Amino acid sequence: AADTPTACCFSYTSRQIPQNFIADYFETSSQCSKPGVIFLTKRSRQVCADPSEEWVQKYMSDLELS
Amino acid sequence: AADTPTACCFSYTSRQIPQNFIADYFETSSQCSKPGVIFLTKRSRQVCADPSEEWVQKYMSDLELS
Ligand SMILES: [K+]
Ligand SMILES: [K+]
Repeated sequence: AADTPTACCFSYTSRQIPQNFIADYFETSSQCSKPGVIFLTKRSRQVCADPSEEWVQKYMSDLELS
Repeated sequence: AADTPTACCFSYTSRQIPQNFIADYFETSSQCSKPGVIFLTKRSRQVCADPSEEWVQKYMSDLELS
């Protein structure tokens, strides 16, 4: 779809999510005031995270290279 | 939940949704650049709409008074 809500982050998790919790991720629209990475856990919980944090660039890379 | 994505509207539907399509609604965070009403249809499609439009204030009222 399209013309439909877009997810935005207004706060970032403060602590590193354990990596084996992570099932997927995506980056939030550039239309959002903040840059965001939303991780999806295995229980399908969505979690906002700061793209400029080392551990999140880690998790993104590991996810992409598999 | 909380610390999790928030829905934002960046465009509004251009045409009035038929009222019998509507199943629910909510208003988007004041943190979003735009004011928004998101209608949920019976097929669970989410639809962004302009709160300053007469027909959407209509639909909100009708939904609340039932
Ligand atoms: K921006
Ligand atoms: K605002």
